[PDB]
Amino acid sequence: AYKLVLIRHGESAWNLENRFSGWYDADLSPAGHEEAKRGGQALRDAGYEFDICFTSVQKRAIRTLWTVLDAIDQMWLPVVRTWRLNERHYGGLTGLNKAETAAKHGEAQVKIWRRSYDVPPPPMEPDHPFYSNISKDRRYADLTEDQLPSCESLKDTIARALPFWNEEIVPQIKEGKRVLIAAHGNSLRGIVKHLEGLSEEAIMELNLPTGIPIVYELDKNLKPIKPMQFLGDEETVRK
Amino acid sequence: AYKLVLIRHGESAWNLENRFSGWYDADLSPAGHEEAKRGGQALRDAGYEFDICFTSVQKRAIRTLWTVLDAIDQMWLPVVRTWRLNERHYGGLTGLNKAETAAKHGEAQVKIWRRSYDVPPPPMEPDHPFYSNISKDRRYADLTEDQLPSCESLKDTIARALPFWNEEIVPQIKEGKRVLIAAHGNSLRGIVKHLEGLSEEAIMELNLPTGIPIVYELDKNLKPIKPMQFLGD
Ligand SMILES: CN(C)c1ccc(S(=O)(=O)Nc2cc3c(c(O)c2O)C(=O)c2ccccc2C3=O)cc1
Ligand SMILES: [Cl-]
Repeated sequence: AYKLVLIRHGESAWNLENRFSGWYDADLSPAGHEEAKRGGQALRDAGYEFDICFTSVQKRAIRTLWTVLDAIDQMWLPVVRTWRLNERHYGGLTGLNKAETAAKHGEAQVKIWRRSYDVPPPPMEPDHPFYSNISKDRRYADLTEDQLPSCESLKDTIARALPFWNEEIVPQIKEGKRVLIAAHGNSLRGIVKHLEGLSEEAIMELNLPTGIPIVYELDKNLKPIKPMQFLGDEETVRK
Repeated sequence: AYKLVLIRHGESAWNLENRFSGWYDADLSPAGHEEAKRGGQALRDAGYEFDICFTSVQKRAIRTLWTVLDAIDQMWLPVVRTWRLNERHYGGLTGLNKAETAAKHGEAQVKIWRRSYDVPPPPMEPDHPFYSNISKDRRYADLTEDQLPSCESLKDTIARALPFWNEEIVPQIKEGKRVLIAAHGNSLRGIVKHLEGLSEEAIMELNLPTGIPIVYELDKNLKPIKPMQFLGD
């Protein structure tokens, strides 16, 4: 049974603010840092060993991975970063909080975005306060026109994440190398939905907790042999 | 003019940098960590941008690089780890201080080792406390029996570092990628010795400062245009 571990970044400084980050490069909160530290300790107590690590190009994910590698004494592992594991790109909502979003669009429209699988938020325009910050960041310079989002539905996000899963991670798994993925809830959703063959509707009430290791046991066709297990103390897994 | 940056890690735990730390995977002491922070701030204040990073598979170098990348807000950079930028492998001497080495091997052999460029230290005996720790660490599992050092002269270390420089780093530089290297005193000595065409005698007396960015300006043939420049105070 192949062992695959997934983890969502610990709590971000904007998670505290209820503020939409998307492709904005928000750092971990101190609490989020401790979440990743404890997840790491859970992985160490269980004696987990990895051979390669995949992550996004966003610091909350990357720092979660670093803290885990520190905890499990495996800082020497290969790490691969890709924009394809990025958070979903929330377009115009980027930088706004719950209240601002509601005030601008109404609770009906927010409800629809919350429930829909294929309806994108409004796009991030050039006069948007974070337009340069995200769209002109040199880390995306090698992205084509079509590849660089102005906004994403979950469907979109999943659609650009899965080719990385298929071409870069699946070959590693079949080669028998134990993979650790540190990413975001919505990019991880693509992976979960593909593994468990979930529905559009089902994958949307799937909420992945921040900073908690998720273990999959896969067979030769990479289908789970059992449901996902959360890792950590009893207090933690209790939630 | 290509820009190349080197940085040697700072102080390791338990005074290990004065106890031949070699391939023992010692972490930075808090002081060494702080050195990496100051180097990071120096690169940040100067507005340096990199495109790719190289380091060893040893904890102290890797944490130095993490600290720098944090400081210059470029944690998203691609990072490549290689045993070929490791510290020199001091074999049986690893972990011992001057007195202990002198006492174990005699001062004749010690005299030879301090001055020689190509005389290797003796290998790790099975009763050596780091024997299994280093020689059976899975990070070196893909090394052939001939590749896996039991002990290295400075010549050895340089000899296994230069192929990585030629095959993996030189192509990035010719393509215009701005390279940051976070490594160890002796492997960085290999790279400096290759860049400046220095002699054995000259390279053995060159000591690179710790926790401070070392800047090279290279020409289209990757020769330095000017001497190495330190960044900082
Ligand atoms: C920005 N942050 C941290 C944040 C924003 C909104 C909320 S909320 O209103 O209380 N609940 C809540 C709200 C939302 C979502 C979602 O999964 C969710 O659980 C979405 O997936 C979602 C997707 C696309 C547009 C809007 C939403 C949305 O507004 C909770 C947190
Ligand atoms: Cl890394």
